[PDB]
Amino acid sequence: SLLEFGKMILEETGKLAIPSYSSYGCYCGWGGKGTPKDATDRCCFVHDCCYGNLPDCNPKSDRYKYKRVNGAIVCEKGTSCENRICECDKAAAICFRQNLNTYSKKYMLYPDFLCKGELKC
Ligand SMILES: COc1cc(O)c(C(=O)/C=C/c2ccc(O)cc2)cc1CC=C(C)C
Repeated sequence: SLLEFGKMILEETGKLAIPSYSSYGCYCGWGGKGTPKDATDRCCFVHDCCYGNLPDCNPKSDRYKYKRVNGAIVCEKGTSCENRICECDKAAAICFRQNLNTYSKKYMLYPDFLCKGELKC
């Protein structure tokens, strides 16, 4: 659910999901269309794509459990939706950590209309 995810992002990057990753580039946040603007935006696009192949799950509200095995995010057993949602989020937290260096504030609050071009999952 968005609660586990927001916590995950914070633990990883140190930043708060909102407003850092709630309105970034073209895919972080509310939907997306166009070309991801940078690496951090590519993480969002892939995450969206991840949620994308779980049609009958509900990522934003289904809660799941995860532990930390000396740094490592470890998704605990749940329903098949919860396990797979966890894995989606997990990779985004990491993808974020892994591209902090290029996180650019120029892309926070990016306007819709500049999200031009096309891109498939
Ligand atoms: C503790 O967390 C919350 C977290 C949230 O993210 C929201 C919220 O209402 C909408 C969030 C948002 C929506 C789309 C998106 O792509 C990124 C962030 C609302 C609440 C909690 C609200 C209370 C009023 C107890």
